[PDB]
Amino acid sequence: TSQVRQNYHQDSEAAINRQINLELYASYVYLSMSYYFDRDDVALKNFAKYFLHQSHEEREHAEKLMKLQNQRGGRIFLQDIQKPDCDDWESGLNAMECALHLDKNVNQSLLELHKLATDKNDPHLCDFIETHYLNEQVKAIKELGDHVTNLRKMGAPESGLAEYLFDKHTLG
Amino acid sequence: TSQVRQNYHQDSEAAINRQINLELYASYVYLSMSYYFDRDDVALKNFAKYFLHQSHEEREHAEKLMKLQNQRGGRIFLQDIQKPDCDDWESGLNAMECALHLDKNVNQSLLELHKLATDKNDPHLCDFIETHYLNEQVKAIKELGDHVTNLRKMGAPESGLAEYLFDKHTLG
Amino acid sequence: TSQVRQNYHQDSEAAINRQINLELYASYVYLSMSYYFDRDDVALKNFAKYFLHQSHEEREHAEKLMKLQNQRGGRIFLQDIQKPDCDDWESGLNAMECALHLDKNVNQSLLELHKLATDKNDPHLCDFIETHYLNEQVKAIKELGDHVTNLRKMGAPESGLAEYLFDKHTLG
Amino acid sequence: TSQVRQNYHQDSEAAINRQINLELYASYVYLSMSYYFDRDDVALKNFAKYFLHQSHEEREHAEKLMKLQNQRGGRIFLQDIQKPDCDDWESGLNAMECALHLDKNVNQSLLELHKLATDKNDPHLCDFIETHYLNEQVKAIKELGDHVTNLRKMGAPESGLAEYLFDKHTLG
Amino acid sequence: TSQVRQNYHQDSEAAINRQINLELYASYVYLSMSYYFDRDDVALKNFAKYFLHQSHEEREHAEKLMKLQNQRGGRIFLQDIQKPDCDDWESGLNAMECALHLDKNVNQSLLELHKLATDKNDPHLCDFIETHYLNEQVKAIKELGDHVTNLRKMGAPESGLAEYLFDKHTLG
Amino acid sequence: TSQVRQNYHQDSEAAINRQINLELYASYVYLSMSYYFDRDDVALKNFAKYFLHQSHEEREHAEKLMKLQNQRGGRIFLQDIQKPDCDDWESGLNAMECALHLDKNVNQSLLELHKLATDKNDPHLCDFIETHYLNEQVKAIKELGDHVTNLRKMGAPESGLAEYLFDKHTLG
Ligand SMILES: [Ca+2]
Ligand SMILES: [Ca+2]
Ligand SMILES: [Zn+2]
Ligand SMILES: [Zn+2]
Ligand SMILES: [Zn+2]
Ligand SMILES: [Zn+2]
Ligand SMILES: [Zn+2]
Ligand SMILES: [Zn+2]
Ligand SMILES: [Zn+2]
Ligand SMILES: [Zn+2]
Ligand SMILES: [Zn+2]
Ligand SMILES: [Zn+2]
Ligand SMILES: [Zn+2]
Ligand SMILES: [Zn+2]
Ligand SMILES: [Zn+2]
Ligand SMILES: [Zn+2]
Ligand SMILES: [Zn+2]
Ligand SMILES: [Zn+2]
Ligand SMILES: [Zn+2]
Ligand SMILES: [Zn+2]
Ligand SMILES: [Zn+2]
Ligand SMILES: [Zn+2]
Ligand SMILES: [Zn+2]
Ligand SMILES: [Zn+2]
Ligand SMILES: [Zn+2]
Ligand SMILES: [Zn+2]
Ligand SMILES: [Zn+2]
Ligand SMILES: [Zn+2]
Ligand SMILES: [Zn+2]
Ligand SMILES: [Zn+2]
Ligand SMILES: [Zn+2]
Ligand SMILES: [Zn+2]
Ligand SMILES: [Zn+2]
Ligand SMILES: [Zn+2]
Ligand SMILES: [Zn+2]
Ligand SMILES: [Zn+2]
Ligand SMILES: [Zn+2]
Ligand SMILES: [Zn+2]
Ligand SMILES: [Zn+2]
Repeated sequence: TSQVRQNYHQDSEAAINRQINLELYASYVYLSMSYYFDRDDVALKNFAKYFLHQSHEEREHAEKLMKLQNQRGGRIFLQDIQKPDCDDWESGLNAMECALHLDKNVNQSLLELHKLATDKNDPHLCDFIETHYLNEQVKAIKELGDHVTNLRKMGAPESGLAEYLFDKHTLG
Repeated sequence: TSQVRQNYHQDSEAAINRQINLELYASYVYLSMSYYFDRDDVALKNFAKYFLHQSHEEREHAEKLMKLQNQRGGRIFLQDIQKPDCDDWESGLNAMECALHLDKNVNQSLLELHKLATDKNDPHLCDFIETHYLNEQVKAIKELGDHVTNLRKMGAPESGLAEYLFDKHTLG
Repeated sequence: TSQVRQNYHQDSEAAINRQINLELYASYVYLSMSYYFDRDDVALKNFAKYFLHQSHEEREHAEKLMKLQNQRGGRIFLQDIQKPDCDDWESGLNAMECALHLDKNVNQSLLELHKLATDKNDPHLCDFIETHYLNEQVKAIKELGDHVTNLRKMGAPESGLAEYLFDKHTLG
Repeated sequence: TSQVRQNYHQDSEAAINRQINLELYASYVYLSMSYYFDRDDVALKNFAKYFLHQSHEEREHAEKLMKLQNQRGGRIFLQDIQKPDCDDWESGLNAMECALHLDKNVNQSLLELHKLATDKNDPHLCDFIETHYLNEQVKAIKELGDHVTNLRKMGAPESGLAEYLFDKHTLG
Repeated sequence: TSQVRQNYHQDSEAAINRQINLELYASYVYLSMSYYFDRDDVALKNFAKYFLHQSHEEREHAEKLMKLQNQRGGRIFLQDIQKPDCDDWESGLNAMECALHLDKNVNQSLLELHKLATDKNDPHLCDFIETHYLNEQVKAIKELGDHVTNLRKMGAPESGLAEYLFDKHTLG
Repeated sequence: TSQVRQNYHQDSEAAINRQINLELYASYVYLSMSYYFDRDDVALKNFAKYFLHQSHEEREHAEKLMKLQNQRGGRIFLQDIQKPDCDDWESGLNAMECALHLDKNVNQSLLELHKLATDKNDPHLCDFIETHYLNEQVKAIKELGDHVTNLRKMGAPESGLAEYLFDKHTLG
């Protein structure tokens, strides 16, 4: 036991390690999606830049959780970062839909981490999750839903015109 | 009777109080319309910003009428601000059409206030309505008609492409 | 059900809609109080500016709750904004006392919204209420109590000298 | 009972008064430690400046809790500030170890204040403790542990070379 | 005995330790007085800021005496800082009167420290007390007497108008 | 087959996909090493920053290879990123030694990619590997060897003084 460890349940330490993996995984999904749109037969550069930015943000969230684990005197245990479910993401709309589903899955996990923070009477961890994770996750989910809606209303994915215009006018 | 009251008919005082309510009401309609377009399943951010700006302008018109009531020595009597007729505004085109109908209704009321100013030989009130209300109301009505026309010519509301492009290129 | 809705109880959605109305109502009370002090037979311009600023802040709080409702995938349902209880606010001291009572009522409602957030295990909503509402409400309540106390210690409301000097030296 | 008091348990008011004392006490410990290192026979000026800065920060935390007590309508009751346990702090390493133990004791007390905030359904107090106290306390504890570790790894306290170099390279 | 100790009587070392405590005590009195005026039922913000500034100055005087003790090779021995005599300071005038009585008590003690400096033929200590303490103490005493006089001439404490105006026009 | 694919062997496409994985893996090793040194019981902040910078650089090298794969009309196939061999890196010296061994392994793989570029008469790929990878890999290897040597000459790992001073004077 760390000299700094105080009020930090073994279960919370483990939950943080699982969330770190999940953030790295989301980072990897977004990186895959980014370079899918960089393919010559897809060629949507702002979709590509958009998901590359999300990939970097996720990796930074993983790092912030690593920082928190060490601040509390927990021990970081890293796991493999699983390859994404898809190599080929089909369309702008489908990738945005997958991103939305991914981000709701990460949120659910973050909500479970918070419930555990409650259960274990760990208000530091509760504020950490609340301040740095829950609202950003809600804003990202809202933004991704906004994007899915526009793309669908614009006629994506059948309309490659729709995705091209959304790439320029929303993601540019 | 106020120490400042001069040439200010009881009927005009009451008409100003009704116009104040009507401006607050228009402010409320535009606020409702604004956040309709901020929904994740509508997601037209410039329609949302556009109507939020109109909402603020109406509230400021209400305040200017309150100022005028007190300048003339009338007494402000406020009434409930009725909720808008719709919670769901359907489309960009429909909201613009509703706004146009709303603004022509506010104008009619302002014209009636002016007729009453004439009837009561109140040139201060007549100039107030003329300078600060009638031309702005005419410009807003013209702008809203311009918008309705474009949206219709672009294929709105069936074309969600049309509303999306109008949101970017006119309201952005 | 919204594509973005996650961990958002029906009861919380409804509580947010009631809080939106209550913020618009507070905005309306402060607007009424503002223009009361703008009357020629009251004539306290800094009391008027003070309450006009509070009116604008409340309206902005309503808007932020509307934003939150949409972020979480709830549906905004607006209600009439009731006219304030008074048309005539009597004095600086009485208006400040009414404001203090109003702000403690809004706070109670916000505390109930937070209890419901707890009950429903909704930490996003809990942080929202905590970060953006509870402390500002506490600071406003403290400021209003500070004002009521000074006015009373200065001899308000019997002393119109007291209100005049407080208008200049505190609210100016 | 204060005109501003709302949702503020007698037990919470008393807990805040105990935390105020504990912050003033920590301020006093750090001040004592500061001037120990300013002695001619110790002479570690950056250890001295470091603890003087911590002393000032604690006093500022006490003041912020006093502010909070008054904001909520509680009544401040001050107690003697006890002299620190030691007049002579032995070494850089020992003072850092004592500081770490002190800061974990203050944290435990802050965690108990938060539990009480939970028990009493006082979310304003809960956010106050969370935002302004719990994370700063965690960062300070982490920093102090980092320092203790370096000093020990460097051969402190037997090595006066170690403390001298740490004073220059970490605390300078 | 310190390698730097020269011409420094045991009695002077002890007198400095008693003066350090007395400065910390004055700091504590002024802090208590400060937050008394920050109460919602007192609400004199410039009285509060005024005494907070005095509290900080006293603490800095304590620190300067600690510095001097170490410069001369004396050993700092800290004692409890006693809680102030009052929790409730009654009025602006009464707090200023208490401050004046406090500052004359600190001065008397400083004069006794100087007499002892004379008795012990310690001109360094004599100049220290003279340059850094005696004139500042005289100016503070004069300022506090000036304040007490104005407040009394203005009708304080019965006139809460008087304290309110003095707070704005002298302490602001 | 891509419309842009020219002179790009199936074996080279696959080799690029293996190198992408290996760069992501190196990024992960360096991230693990970074947060090891951020632990309270290790506490070498410049070792931590150093390896965090290397982690970011590797991830950027992976991204540049993804870019190249798409430029040539190859198809990106991502694989799991394996967790590093160690959770606990022991010391500054040991981590630097592991980094050096890692970087020589990545280099060997890059040399094999280049041999394959030669074998397949792919001069674009050969220049890519040469310009953007081989010299940077050589400089990194040289720098890591320089670090290992200093740490060993300084008495690391037995001397925690040595690692502490190297952290300040070389990595700071
Ligand atoms: Ca919070
Ligand atoms: Ca002199
Ligand atoms: Zn994330
Ligand atoms: Zn990073
Ligand atoms: Zn796998
Ligand atoms: Zn995310
Ligand atoms: Zn919490
Ligand atoms: Zn929580
Ligand atoms: Zn209008
Ligand atoms: Zn306004
Ligand atoms: Zn109605
Ligand atoms: Zn209008
Ligand atoms: Zn006219
Ligand atoms: Zn006319
Ligand atoms: Zn509000
Ligand atoms: Zn607004
Ligand atoms: Zn009504
Ligand atoms: Zn309010
Ligand atoms: Zn919470
Ligand atoms: Zn809560
Ligand atoms: Zn503290
Ligand atoms: Zn301070
Ligand atoms: Zn004691
Ligand atoms: Zn502390
Ligand atoms: Zn809470
Ligand atoms: Zn809490
Ligand atoms: Zn050095
Ligand atoms: Zn003093
Ligand atoms: Zn100081
Ligand atoms: Zn005592
Ligand atoms: Zn003094
Ligand atoms: Zn002398
Ligand atoms: Zn002398
Ligand atoms: Zn590399
Ligand atoms: Zn990148
Ligand atoms: Zn594995
Ligand atoms: Zn490398
Ligand atoms: Zn070549
Ligand atoms: Zn070659």
